[PDB]
Amino acid sequence: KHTVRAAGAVLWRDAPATVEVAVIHRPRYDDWSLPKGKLDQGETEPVAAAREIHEETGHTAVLGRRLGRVTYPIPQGTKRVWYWAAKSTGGDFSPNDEVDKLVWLPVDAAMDQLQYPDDRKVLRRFVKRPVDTKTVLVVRHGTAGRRSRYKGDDRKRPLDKRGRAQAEALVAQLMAFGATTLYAADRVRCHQTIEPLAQELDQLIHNEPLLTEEAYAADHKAARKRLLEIAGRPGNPVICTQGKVIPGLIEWWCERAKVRPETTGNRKGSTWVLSLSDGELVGADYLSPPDEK
Ligand SMILES: Nc1ncnc2c1ncn2[C@@H]1O[C@H](COP(=O)(O)OP(=O)(O)OP(=O)(O)O)[C@@H](O)[C@H]1O
Ligand SMILES: Nc1ncnc2c1ncn2[C@@H]1O[C@H](COP(=O)(O)OP(=O)(O)OP(=O)(O)O)[C@@H](O)[C@H]1O
Ligand SMILES: [Mg+2]
Repeated sequence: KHTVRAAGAVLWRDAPATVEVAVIHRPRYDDWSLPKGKLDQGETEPVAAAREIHEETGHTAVLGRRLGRVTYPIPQGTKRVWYWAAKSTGGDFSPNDEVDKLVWLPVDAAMDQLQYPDDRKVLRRFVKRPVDTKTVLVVRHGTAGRRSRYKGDDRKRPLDKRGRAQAEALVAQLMAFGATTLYAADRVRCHQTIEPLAQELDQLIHNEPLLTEEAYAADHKAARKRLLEIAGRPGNPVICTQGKVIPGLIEWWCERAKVRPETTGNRKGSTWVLSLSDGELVGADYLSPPDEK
């Protein structure tokens, strides 16, 4: 009944399924499995997955597509593990008492090495779609108090204390996907959400008047074409906008690409990870706000 939250990865490298994936052995359990671990206080699942990859395998990585959820019973209640595809960006494994072996295997061989049926289902998802993906990160701005009850939008209303903390927490989450470039709708609260990331990257935030609530309602087509324009540029863009805009854009793109999101939501501080392969949408993964389950 109590849930223990964890995250892990299919860590891959170049040798389509030409790639090799990492499978680890743990002496405590005598098991062969995918790297994973429990979320620390304040972490979200992507942050934990990236950290655990580095701690268990020695590799840095960039997360891509989400690969589903595993649950199993434990004395504490239920363990829940979300998985990501993760491209290695280098490193070296050193055997130790917690993880004593790491093998790099083609997917078919890794399938045989993995002992847990639900790890094998994660690996089957991994191979269903391309893995060398670029990433568009669509973020609903953080909490920013409430609009006045007179009909309309407020341009300058800032994040509240909670929302500032969400913005700070988003840095590690968005970095986990290799965010490179920053865009925000023409509202203060949208810029403030990604300001911490902007400081981390030392990047400017490109202002997007076409992506506000009012602009989307006046001209949804221009908003859609702007999203595609941004997505088409080199790098992995973060686009921070508003609640009336995101569901429509995501639904539209998923529908025309025939992509099924495994989770849905639209909470302030949430992120949609849109995975692209040669311009085609291949994944749409809704991440909860950093301070919500
Ligand atoms: N995918 C799985 N399906 C079913 N049982 C599993 C799975 N992974 C591990 N187990 C079992 O559950 C028990 C706890 O293993 P688990 O990997 O959750 O422990 P842990 O030490 O808390 O690891 P972690 O730090 O990776 O979260 C072990 O006996 C293990 O064999
Ligand atoms: N005065 C208002 N006029 C029009 N819509 C409103 C008004 N107040 C609330 N809403 C609706 O409620 C939603 C949430 O409003 P709230 O004031 O909680 O947050 P918000 O910071 O404005 O959110 P967002 O920028 O994502 O729209 C809005 O997206 C809008 O749909
Ligand atoms: Mg572990």
